[PDB]
Amino acid sequence: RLEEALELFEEMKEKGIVPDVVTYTTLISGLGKAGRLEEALELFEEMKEKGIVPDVVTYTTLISGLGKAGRLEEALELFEEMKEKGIVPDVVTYTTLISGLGKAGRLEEALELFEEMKEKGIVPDVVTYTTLISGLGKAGRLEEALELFEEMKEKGIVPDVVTYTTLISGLGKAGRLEEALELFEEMKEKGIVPDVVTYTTLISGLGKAG
Repeated sequence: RLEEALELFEEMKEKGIVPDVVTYTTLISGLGKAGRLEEALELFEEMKEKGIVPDVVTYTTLISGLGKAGRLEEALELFEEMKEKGIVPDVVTYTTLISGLGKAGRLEEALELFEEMKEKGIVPDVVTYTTLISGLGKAGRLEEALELFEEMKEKGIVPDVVTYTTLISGLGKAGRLEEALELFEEMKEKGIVPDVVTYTTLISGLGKAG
């Protein structure tokens, strides 16, 4: 029903009536959910133009959309602008930003955001942990990924196949076959299905030993 809502919004505009901030919030939110990001960006810029101040929901919506879009620099601009204007981000914003950062191999910036969100008492997702551990793993930083794995384990967050695959592959590469094996059995305990990579790494490591 977003077409009708927009139609009514423009018709409202035409009769020389100034919309409430709630209207902009609702429209931006709806267009955001609808995956119509560009229009929401238009509405946002219009909203900024009339001197109207946007709510947290608008910011989180736009940042999420840009994050999915891969336009990380803009999402960062919006994040900073959001912080300066005294708005407190929620878990979702940090999650999307760290996801994108990890994807772009900007690992230490993602670490900064993880620590910063840890400071403000935000609780990370399994997604955040897996993103960070995978990214750290691809970067050859196995020890930090191990620290993070233990930390993740302690807080009762359950890892998935990707984290195990990454850690096992890295351990195998490091020649720590026994550890990789207990990780293999531990991943067997929780019933996750291993990847061909894990099997080939393990078989190769075993092959070198005997």
